[PDB]
Amino acid sequence: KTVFHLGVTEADLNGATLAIIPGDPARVQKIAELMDNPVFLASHREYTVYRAELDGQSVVVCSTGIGGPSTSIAVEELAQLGVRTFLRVGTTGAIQPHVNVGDMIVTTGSVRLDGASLHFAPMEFPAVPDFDVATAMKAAAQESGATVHMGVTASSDTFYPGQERYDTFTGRVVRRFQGSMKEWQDMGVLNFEMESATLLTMCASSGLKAGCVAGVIINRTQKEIPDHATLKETEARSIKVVVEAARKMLK
Amino acid sequence: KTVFHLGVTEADLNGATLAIIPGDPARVQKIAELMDNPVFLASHREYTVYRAELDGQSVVVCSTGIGGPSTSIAVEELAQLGVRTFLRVGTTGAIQPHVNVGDMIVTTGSVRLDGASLHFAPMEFPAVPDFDVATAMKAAAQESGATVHMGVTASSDTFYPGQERYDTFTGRVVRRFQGSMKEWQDMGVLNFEMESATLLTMCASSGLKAGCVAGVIINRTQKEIPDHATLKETEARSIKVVVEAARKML
Repeated sequence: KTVFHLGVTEADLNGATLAIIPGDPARVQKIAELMDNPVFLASHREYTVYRAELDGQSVVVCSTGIGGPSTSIAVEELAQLGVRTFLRVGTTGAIQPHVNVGDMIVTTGSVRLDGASLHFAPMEFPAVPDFDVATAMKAAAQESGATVHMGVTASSDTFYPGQERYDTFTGRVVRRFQGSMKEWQDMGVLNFEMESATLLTMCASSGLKAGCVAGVIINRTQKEIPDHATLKETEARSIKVVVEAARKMLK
Repeated sequence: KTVFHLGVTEADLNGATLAIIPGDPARVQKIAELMDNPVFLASHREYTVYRAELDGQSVVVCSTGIGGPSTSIAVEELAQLGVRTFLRVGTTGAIQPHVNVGDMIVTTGSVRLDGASLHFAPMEFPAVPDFDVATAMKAAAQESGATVHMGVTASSDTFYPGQERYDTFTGRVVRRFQGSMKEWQDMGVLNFEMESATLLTMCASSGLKAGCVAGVIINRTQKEIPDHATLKETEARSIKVVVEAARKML
């Protein structure tokens, strides 16, 4: 009926069983407006919640905030309200030279460099998406005309040392993460982000269907600064694609 | 100069080397207004940033969002802009029956049930506050008239299974956390929250001073529910305390 953080009721969702979950609350309205009859439901913390209609079916759009902990609350409370399918959308940097700005990445599995995933399953468990959601996201991404990469994402509880960034206050990275970016590159890992391991582990171990798609807005290996136009296009394409993937999931 | 998430420059901080860091962006203005000349600087995602003046010195107030990952970004970027002291304030539940709603908890150490702390130090490293900050928080808390508890806090990357909550969609708690609340209770742990292990480990291993103070708004072992008035009073007291603790640090 009611939940602790999101500030919405089951009735507010109008029967929605699918949610699109961007990280940034400011993206929620933009995603909702790509669909029919978008309606603002609530805003509390990093959780801005909208409802809309896609081919006549109710869909929820709910922001997650940054990182696994924030995400885990949103996913749990949406599930309490009857949501069973979760589509993560965002933009990301790439760490493979062959991945270009404007390409899309659909995560087939996540390196669990997080903590919240361990609150749902031990480390041996794979942070893997639902096959139907990954399939729908691949299809929507390819149909957009983008170049699409299916592969592993490294999911870090930090933006800085866990992504082996040295341009920081201390300039230090803990032993665990020293040399780690080259390690992941050599293992074929496509990109870093900060929520997929928690999202995918939590869902795959809880009877929920989840997947992640993202537009590439920077490549860590390519200093060339992308153009504002290509970036705007990439942001817009990522949410168009996640909406099309949701359409493919509706039953 | 320029930071990636907070949307502020070093110049915006007007020389501040101390930040008060609540979790909820909505608390930021409320803290800032207890000080002189509060000014809104920026808002992006869960990061709302104000500057103010305390006894003639610039102070920053910056929300952190929920959880260690979100907190770690804020702390790092504030440190890039010259901030060296971080005072966490909030409200919390308690897991010890002797801790009452309205009491204050000052964290002396955190059980590291998070992941972000491990991005700064291996698990053997203690998630411990700066002694001066914890001392200032204790003093400010006592001076407010509150009953104060110094002790260990369990810092969880989740609100639900990591705090051994079963009233959930699956009703399941992973093996690691089954029985864990009783375990921490028997070890004298005062409360659960979701950011302190990351904050304290990050700061203690990076040459930054940090501490945490929180007003108790519910007790998990008690059936009594606090009215809306007691909650507001506890929230108001918690931020009054953190500003007075900041005064003591400056």
